[PDB]
Amino acid sequence: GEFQRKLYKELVKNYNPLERPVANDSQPLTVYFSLSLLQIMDVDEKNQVLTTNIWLQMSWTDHYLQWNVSEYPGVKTVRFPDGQIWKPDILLYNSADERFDATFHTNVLVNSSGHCQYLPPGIFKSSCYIDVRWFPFDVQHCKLKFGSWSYGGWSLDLQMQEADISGYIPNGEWDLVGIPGKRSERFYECCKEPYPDVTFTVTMRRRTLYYGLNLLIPCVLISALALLVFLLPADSGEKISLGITVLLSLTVFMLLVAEIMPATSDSVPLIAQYFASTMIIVGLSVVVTVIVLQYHHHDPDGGKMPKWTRVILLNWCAWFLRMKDLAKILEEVRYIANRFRCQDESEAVCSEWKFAACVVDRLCLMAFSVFTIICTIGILMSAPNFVEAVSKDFA
Amino acid sequence: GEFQRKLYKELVKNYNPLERPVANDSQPLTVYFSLSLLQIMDVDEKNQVLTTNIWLQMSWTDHYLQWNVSEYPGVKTVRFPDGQIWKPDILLYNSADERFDATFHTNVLVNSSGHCQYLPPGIFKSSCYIDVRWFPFDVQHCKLKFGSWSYGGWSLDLQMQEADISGYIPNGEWDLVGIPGKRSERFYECCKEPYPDVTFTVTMRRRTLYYGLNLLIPCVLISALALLVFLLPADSGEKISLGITVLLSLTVFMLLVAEIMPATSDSVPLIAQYFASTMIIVGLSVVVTVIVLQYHHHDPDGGKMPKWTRVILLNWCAWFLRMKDLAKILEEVRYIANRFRCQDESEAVCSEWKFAACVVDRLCLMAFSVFTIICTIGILMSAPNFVEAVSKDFA
Amino acid sequence: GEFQRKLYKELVKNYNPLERPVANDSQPLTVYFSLSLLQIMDVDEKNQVLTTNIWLQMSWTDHYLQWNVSEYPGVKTVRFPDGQIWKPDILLYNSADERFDATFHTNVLVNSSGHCQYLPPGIFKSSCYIDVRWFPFDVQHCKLKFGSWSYGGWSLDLQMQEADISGYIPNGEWDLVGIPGKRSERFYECCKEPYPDVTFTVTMRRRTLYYGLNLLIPCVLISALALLVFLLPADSGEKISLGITVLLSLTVFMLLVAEIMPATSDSVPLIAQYFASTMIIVGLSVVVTVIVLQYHHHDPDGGKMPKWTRVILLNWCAWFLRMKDLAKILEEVRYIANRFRCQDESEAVCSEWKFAACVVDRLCLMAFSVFTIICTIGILMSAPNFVEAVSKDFA
Amino acid sequence: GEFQRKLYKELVKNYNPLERPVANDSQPLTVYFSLSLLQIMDVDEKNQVLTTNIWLQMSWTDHYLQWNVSEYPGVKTVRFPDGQIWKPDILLYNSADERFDATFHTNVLVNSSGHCQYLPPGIFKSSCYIDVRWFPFDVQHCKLKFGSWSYGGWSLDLQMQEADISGYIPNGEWDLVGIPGKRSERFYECCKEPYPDVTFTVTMRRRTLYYGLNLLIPCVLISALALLVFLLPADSGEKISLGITVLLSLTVFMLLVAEIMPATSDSVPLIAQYFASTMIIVGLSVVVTVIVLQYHHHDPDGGKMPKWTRVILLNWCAWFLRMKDLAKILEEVRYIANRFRCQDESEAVCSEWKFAACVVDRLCLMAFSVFTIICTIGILMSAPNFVEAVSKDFA
Amino acid sequence: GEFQRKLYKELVKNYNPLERPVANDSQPLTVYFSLSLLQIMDVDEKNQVLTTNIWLQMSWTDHYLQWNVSEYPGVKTVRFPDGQIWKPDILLYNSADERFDATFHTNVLVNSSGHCQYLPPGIFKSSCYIDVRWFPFDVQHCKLKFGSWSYGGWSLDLQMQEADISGYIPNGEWDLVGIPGKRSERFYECCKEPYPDVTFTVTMRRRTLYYGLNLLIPCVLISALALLVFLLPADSGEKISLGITVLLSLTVFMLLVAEIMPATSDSVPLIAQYFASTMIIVGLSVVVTVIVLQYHHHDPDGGKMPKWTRVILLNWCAWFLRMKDLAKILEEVRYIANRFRCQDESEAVCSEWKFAACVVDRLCLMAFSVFTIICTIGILMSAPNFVEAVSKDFA
Ligand SMILES: *[C@@H]1O[C@H](CO)[C@@H](O[C@@H]2O[C@H](CO)[C@@H](O)[C@H](O)[C@H]2NC(C)=O)[C@H](O)[C@H]1NC(C)=O
Ligand SMILES: *[C@@H]1O[C@H](CO)[C@@H](O[C@@H]2O[C@H](CO)[C@@H](O)[C@H](O)[C@H]2NC(C)=O)[C@H](O)[C@H]1NC(C)=O
Ligand SMILES: *[C@@H]1O[C@H](CO)[C@@H](O)[C@H](O)[C@H]1NC(C)=O
Repeated sequence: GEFQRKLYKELVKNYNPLERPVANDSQPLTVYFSLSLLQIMDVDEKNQVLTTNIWLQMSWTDHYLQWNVSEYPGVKTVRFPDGQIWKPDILLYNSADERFDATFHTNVLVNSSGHCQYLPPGIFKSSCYIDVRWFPFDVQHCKLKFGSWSYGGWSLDLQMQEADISGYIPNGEWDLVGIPGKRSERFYECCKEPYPDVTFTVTMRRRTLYYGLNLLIPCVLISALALLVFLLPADSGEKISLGITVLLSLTVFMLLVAEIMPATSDSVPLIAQYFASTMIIVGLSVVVTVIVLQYHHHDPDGGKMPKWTRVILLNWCAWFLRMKDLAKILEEVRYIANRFRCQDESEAVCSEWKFAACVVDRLCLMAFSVFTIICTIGILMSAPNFVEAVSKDFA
Repeated sequence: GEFQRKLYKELVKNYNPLERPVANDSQPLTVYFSLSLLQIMDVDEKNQVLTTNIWLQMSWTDHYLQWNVSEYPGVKTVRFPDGQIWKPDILLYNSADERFDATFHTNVLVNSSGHCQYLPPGIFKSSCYIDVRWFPFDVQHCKLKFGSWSYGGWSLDLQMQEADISGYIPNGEWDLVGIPGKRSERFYECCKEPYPDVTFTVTMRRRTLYYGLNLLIPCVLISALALLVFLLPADSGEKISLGITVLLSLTVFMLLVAEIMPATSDSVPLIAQYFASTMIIVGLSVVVTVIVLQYHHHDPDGGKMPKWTRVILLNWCAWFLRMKDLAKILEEVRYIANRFRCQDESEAVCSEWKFAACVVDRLCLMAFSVFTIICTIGILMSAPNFVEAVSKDFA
Repeated sequence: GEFQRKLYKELVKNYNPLERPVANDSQPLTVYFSLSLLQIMDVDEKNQVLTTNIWLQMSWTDHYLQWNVSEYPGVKTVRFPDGQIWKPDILLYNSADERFDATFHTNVLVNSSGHCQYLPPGIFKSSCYIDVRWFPFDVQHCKLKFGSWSYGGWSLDLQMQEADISGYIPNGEWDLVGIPGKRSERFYECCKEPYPDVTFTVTMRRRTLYYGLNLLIPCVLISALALLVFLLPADSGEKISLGITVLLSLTVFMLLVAEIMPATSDSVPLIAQYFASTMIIVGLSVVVTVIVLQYHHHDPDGGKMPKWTRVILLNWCAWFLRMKDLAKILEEVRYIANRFRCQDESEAVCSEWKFAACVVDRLCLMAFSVFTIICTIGILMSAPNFVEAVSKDFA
Repeated sequence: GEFQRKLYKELVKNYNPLERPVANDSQPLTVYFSLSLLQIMDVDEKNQVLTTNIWLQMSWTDHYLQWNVSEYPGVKTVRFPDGQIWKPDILLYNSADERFDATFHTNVLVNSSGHCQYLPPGIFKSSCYIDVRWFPFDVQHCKLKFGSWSYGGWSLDLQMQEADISGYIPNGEWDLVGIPGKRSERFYECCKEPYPDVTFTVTMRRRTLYYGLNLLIPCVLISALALLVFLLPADSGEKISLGITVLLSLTVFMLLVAEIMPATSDSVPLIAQYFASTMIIVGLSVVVTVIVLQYHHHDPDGGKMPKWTRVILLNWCAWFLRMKDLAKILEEVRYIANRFRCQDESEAVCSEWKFAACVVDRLCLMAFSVFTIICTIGILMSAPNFVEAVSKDFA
Repeated sequence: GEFQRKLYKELVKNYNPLERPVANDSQPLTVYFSLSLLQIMDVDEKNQVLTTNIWLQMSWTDHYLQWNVSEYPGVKTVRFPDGQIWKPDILLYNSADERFDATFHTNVLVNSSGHCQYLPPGIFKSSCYIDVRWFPFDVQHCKLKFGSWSYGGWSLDLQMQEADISGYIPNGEWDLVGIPGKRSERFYECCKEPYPDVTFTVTMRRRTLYYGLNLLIPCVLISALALLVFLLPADSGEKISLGITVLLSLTVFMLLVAEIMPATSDSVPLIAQYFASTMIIVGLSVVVTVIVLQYHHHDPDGGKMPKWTRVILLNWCAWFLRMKDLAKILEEVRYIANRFRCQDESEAVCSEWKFAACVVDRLCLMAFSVFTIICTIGILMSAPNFVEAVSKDFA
């Protein structure tokens, strides 16, 4: 138009984009700063970073960009691109990014009274420490610290406004708890002036539905599958063909677990020690079934059945469980009969040994069950906010 | 040439690329906006993004770029690069991109009446929520929301035109259903002026041919392979050498399944619960086998054959199935005969127990089949648009 | 030098890099366009793109860049950087690239008569549809479509020249067949002027040596390894310990196959159905060997040997195969003799059943071999250009 | 303001950003250089690089940027962007980076006396040699070498200041030991002037908690699980059903080990030879078992029991271990008796052979245990700072 | 300073950065070119590229940048940034890079006589053909071809200088052999003037320590572990439980081999055919075992022991190996005796068949050993520079 052309020609005359737009040079310039969170992109525990989508919001006042609306009855606001007017240098301090800015400087909008507003959108990669002591049941607090790079507290004083969580697009893996802000001042013992900054604390909680279905339940159908070796009669020629195949079927289960657990060496995750306990129990279940077949396959005429074995394994532990010419012909037939009687005696001795083996089997069955139940309950229930997680997530 | 040189010199004289090219400054500038979809590149459920190839199209009118064709009889159109003439600032709102623009501003073509046309091509990464409750049979709706960053409804009013699906280059994994557009206005209670925007809704459907061939059929040849353990006589020493090898051969099958299923914890996918049901059925098929070999390997002189076991397992359930000197020599020979008779009696008792075991085997065979059939049919048929998917994809 | 300094000062005087360098403004400017292919980098079937290394070549004539060599006896050619003289705006149309250009604008060389030559090198990512119906034996045709963005046919008319395949650096995975070009004109019913474009069609063929050695022969040593279960006597207690281990040894073979096959759901690849046939045959080989051990382990006094079973399995199918006081002592000894005779009769019945089982085993052996041979030959030989591929690749 | 506007207009008048801001051109310009480490991002042994987060700090003095505060009572400091004033050209020498700079040049702050301070933040990818001879127990020293690209020692002399490790954000995988600095001068035999440079040496130590729990303990529960094959009686038909399944269950354990061990061919890592020893011991445990069942399954009438075998295996090694008409009837019965006696003699011979086999089994059991214990202790304890690592990490 | 300010103001007066800085325009400008290799980053055989770290070095003379040191007694050298003075346009020809330059143009240093030096550092991605016929024992020659883009031999003649291998930082995977250079001229039949270029040939050798320890030895302990099946008596019910588990334990070994071997289809690597031979031998070892148990489990009264089988398998091949009223009572007892004699005859026939089986077992054992030894030695020793590789690498 005819009027905005001359307005734009007049506004930028004798304008310096390097000076602070204040009328006295001794008074601070109040800048209002706010943030808007759009979505949480990633939380990386390897490099300890947090990738989020954020729109900043900055507002201030300019003194050399004022005009009278009556003289220009067609224009009420103007817009200036990057590098033509003064803008605050507020930027993220952590900024664990390659280019360190990720801001995409957009246009700046100015009213007829000089009130300037500037909001750039971006994807921010902050650096926060991640604690993974309780890997599945985890709650994290990360920080975003904003401030001016080269302005003091008597030139550019930051002010804080509440964030905006409208339109959050929930992640589906991390449950956002909150994001409060706080403004702080840091004095230095050379200047006696403040250096304000504004920090926002994102607090979030991990969802434990995928891990409780794809990791836990699979490994409780295998830990309890080993115990069947204590209910299988030893007469069948397959007692380690089942005991050693459950261990191999679970060793291949750790190939899809190692792609989930973290690689940090600071602490031992809860799921790691749970899986270690399952490993140890399944491995130790195979040791016992070798001390049972030694009892079952004992030589009839190569042992003595020690008295202690007969008392412990047949009287005490078996009552708790509630188990319970003519002369030559005569000589030849007598020989055959004696042979048969000797075989019968050997069979009786073998039967005693087999009963001892069965008693051992039931004794070993009765204890591994309580062991695995106690371990499974205690390891999982030791973590805090476990009841909170199972109430919010499953139910 | 001689004429276009002076035309280009004259057009850019006293021209400001910051002002809106209108003749009154109080009338809106109508801008026509349209879109062209070239292909769908990716749909990422981890970060919940959608990558597509799109050519935007913008058209408007300029007032300071008008000339008379009679005075310049050689030129009818002109072209201006980026940064030399005014262009609308319409841009995507979601834009879950690092650089946030992905536009590649090309040249602007101007006719002899000022009608300007500008179409930049690009690859756009929008952010839309993805629901994966029914993972294989899935239908998704995503949105692309375009508007002006810093212009109101009384300065730059958007207008909508239909999209263009010519030359779509079908993806081969997602079946496009449609892409309709809609224009909306959003009033604010400080200005009483509209802020129009234009949104296009891409609706697409997932193709279920790869999943039905590479995932389902493999796991129906293994779920039905376990049932053979109920048709194998127990005399052979292989009843757990087959029962436990099918479970291990399916545990290694979940290594190529975990690379397909999503990792979202918001809901339980249909394929996940189907695979869990298969897991549970195959695991429980091994528990029953141990309770069959206990019947087969029973001690002849260590039990009593309870009456209930004899009635249920041999009378009722067995009829539904339609199973059905001289003195010493004499004494020695009599001893041998009595021994043989005792062995015969023991063999008869063992035979009764083996028949009971066979009856149990057939009873257990008759039920697991209906269990697996019911589960397989019901889980898959519960999803909506299942008939539509199988009609469009397979047939 | 003294002369080229004044030449450069004189050439760029009153020069506009925005106008078309023609002497009448009504005559077209002929631009000669050609291409040079350096190597094929990648062919991605997921996003359906083709990445290649290409040097374009453009030539035209300029009217304002002419000088007399006699006046400047030291200079014959000049060079201008990007942004100082007019260049054609020919670019790839498909250009499924993030930055959409990938051109690296180099210097422009000008002779003493204005003849300008300009060749930029780059890596181009085109978008072409990939058909994978016959995955190993595959032939692909992709297109590269070049043209001017904003110039008609009466201002900048494209001309075509043959490509240059010298220095091709063969890929080692794709065998290049050819690359012919074609020029086309597209009229529009608003202007009645042509809009020429130039398209080059790269035709290539896949090499099938890696797949035929690392995927096929592996799975013919396992498909034929299962059949040995039909040559193993049933007396040994290992018949399912071999049948079920070949299936598990091939289920783990699909872990290194799933990383090669494509994920497209448009059609079923040939190798996919070949592997499915191998899976089905190996799985069905285990069903039969359970109906053989049922015949071998039959109870002597629990069946009747149906007449049909005796005729089919022992007369017809067995001839095709070419298989083929004193009283008490007397009473006791007579009892023992009768016992022995009964045992002999039972053994004879068992022997008959075992012979029936062996006949079944040979009958089942004779058919699976022809099944697998027919499937293996027919599935592979059904693809076209199979003889061409095996002649060019292996021999 | 009114005053800083004229100050900025006056400072940049007749200013050249190419000249060194010194007052005599023959005196050196002292530049103070310091570094601040924020966190360690990665240590890559494949390409031998180290990625860290670092803020440099540079300070110097300018002569043309001095003003009087009394004349401008409102301003005390000024700020200049990149490309408007002179800055030192100190950069990292190693800089194994694509863009080689990674600096993000920020603003430069100037006091009222010309003292300039400039600190750019960035992510630096240095190139240092990594020694992995002792892979788990590893200590690394990497270098960062800074200096001026094109300034001598008589123009820009570097000065060193101590680093700053405040706010380190510990990595959780590498334990930082220290980072001392050193300044050096390098004369050349053409100029006789120094060329100073400043080098910082980051010394760090690897944490060995993850490797000692997820790699070692798993493989000590499998190496010791094979030895059970020497405590399992040979009467049960499972002795290579356990010996060969432990080897297969640990062959699948090397799939999750190969993703951790380095691929360098310069030296043999300690964990590699430890795993090789476990491979060899477990594989050799199966060879012995075959030489035990040959003794157990010896033919009664097909051998002689050599004298050496009887002395070594039954006298010496068995005492260390502390093992320990009427005529025809008469003829027929005598025949039966003789048959029985022959069978008894054969059984006695078989019993002798089985005892020899058991002695061999115990002899082989007693040695593999000490072998594996010695190997496990010696291989791990040979590395230096092993006690230091286990004291700092585990306890 | 006062003097360098006026020197900088005077040098750039009337200076054109587009002209060649020569004093006659008819004489060539000699440019000295050299290279410095810092480290080898990668050698990729998929896309056939080579990534290295290189500092170029260029030197020439300028005519308009000369001054008298007496008039400016404080300055001896000057520095100019990119884009202010003339620089040669030498660049890499292959340059299989996205941006095609990777140069990072630094400052240019000029002495008081005009002698200019310019050395940019960078990471270069060249394109060279990689031959992988002998994958472990491999020697590669790649080329780097430098030259001027648009200057002839009568304007800018290249000169060559030796490279600099000081500070090489050895890779640890590729052993550098050398890097010699060569300068060449290429005439064209339109101009009759040379077009010189400079090429450096990097020759390197692969280190074979990782492959010889992590791939070969693992697959030698498994190839020789199968042969134990020929030393295991058939009485034990484990002869296929060991033969088929070694094949499955080696099928899972190809999962960590497929991540190492190349995917090129141009030629078959040596390691590929070695692994194929191991596969074939291990698979064929199981076929023979089935033909041994057919001999051992032969029916006593279902065969005839063909004469050829008795001569070959028991006379010739067994000598090479050095194997070696009263009437009824009488009738009943006679019946029992006859039964016993028949059983004895059947047992004798079975014993003959078992001896034949043992002879077959030893005959098969004696040949597979020489087969595997010959294959293993011949395949590895066929490659050239094998002795050189094992001498430099292992010893
Ligand atoms: C401008 O700021 C600089 C900051 O370095 C001041 O230099 C330091 O000033 C303090 C104050 O006395 C001294 O203790 C230090 O020794 C100074 N540093 C050096 C390297 O000398 C400088 O004095 C300030 N100038 C004015 C006029 O305030
Ligand atoms: C400016 O520096 C250049 C650096 O190359 C000097 O050129 C070399 O000078 C040495 C000193 O005598 C000679 O030995 C070399 O032969 C020169 N190089 C060449 C390629 O000729 C140059 O002399 C210096 N000029 C002044 C005035 O000091
Ligand atoms: C600027 O502020 C100071 C106090 O902060 C005041 O003394 C001075 O008068 C102000 N400037 C003007 C021009 O009034």
